[PDB]
Amino acid sequence: QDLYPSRQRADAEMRPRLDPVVHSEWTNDAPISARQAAAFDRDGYIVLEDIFSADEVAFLQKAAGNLLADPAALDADTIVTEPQSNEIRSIFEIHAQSPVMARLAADARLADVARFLLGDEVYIHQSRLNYKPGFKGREFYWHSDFETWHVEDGMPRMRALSMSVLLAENTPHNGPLMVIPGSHRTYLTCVGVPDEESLAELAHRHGIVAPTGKPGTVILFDCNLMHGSNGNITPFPRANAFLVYNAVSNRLEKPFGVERPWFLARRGEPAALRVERGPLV
Ligand SMILES: [Fe+3]
Repeated sequence: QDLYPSRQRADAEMRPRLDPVVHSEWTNDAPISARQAAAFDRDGYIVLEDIFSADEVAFLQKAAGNLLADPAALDADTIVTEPQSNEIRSIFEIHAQSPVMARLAADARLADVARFLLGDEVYIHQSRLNYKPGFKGREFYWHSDFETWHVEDGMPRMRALSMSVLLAENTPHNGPLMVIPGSHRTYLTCVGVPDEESLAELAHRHGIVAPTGKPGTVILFDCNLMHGSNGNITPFPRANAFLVYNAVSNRLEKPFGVERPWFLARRGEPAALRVERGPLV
């Protein structure tokens, strides 16, 4: 019933993973190589480079800039801010509010990878446009998306993946997203923040890797990969579009816990995203 119980005991447990990581057999029809599929299964993430042209990247950058500079045009429920100061930090449900980001989510070069890896038709569980500025950028502490999606949102199986489309450069120096490769095969229960000893254990066994890339690079990770990021004192901002794909067969149920606002998760009984091909501009 609850295959992945968390926030119930007082102590923390490392339970095994009971879902595949790659939900499809590999063949020459797959949108990715055999080695990339194997890397995903083993590490829980992979990095796609050079899949969008220079113009498409400039287009997506240009577009994100406009969204971020124009909060009057959008649903106030979806905005996240520097409190106080009036600075836009995130925008949820951009895939619904932005015809450009809607088209991004549906691009084959992303959606076909997700349908393969998730071995199913897919829909967006959540989307974000994110801007971490220079000088004053916060850390996001270590967490597993799935642990929250399960407990708070009712996502029942590890059958989803996040896609982070970089829009500003990630150097090693400006708090790029950091992962613990392999951590996706352990479900770490929370007493919802993971605990120091477990975290240390994972990082000692597996190490840390913080993949970088020029704008337009795409970082894909399993829903249960343990990840996070340092702050950023540099003048160089971080900005990405964050897209979470879920298998349609893995639709949300009632939360495995006590309750979460609509813009954080499509609770609905949703339908398959329709893949679009050819360039963006
Ligand atoms: Fe996250």
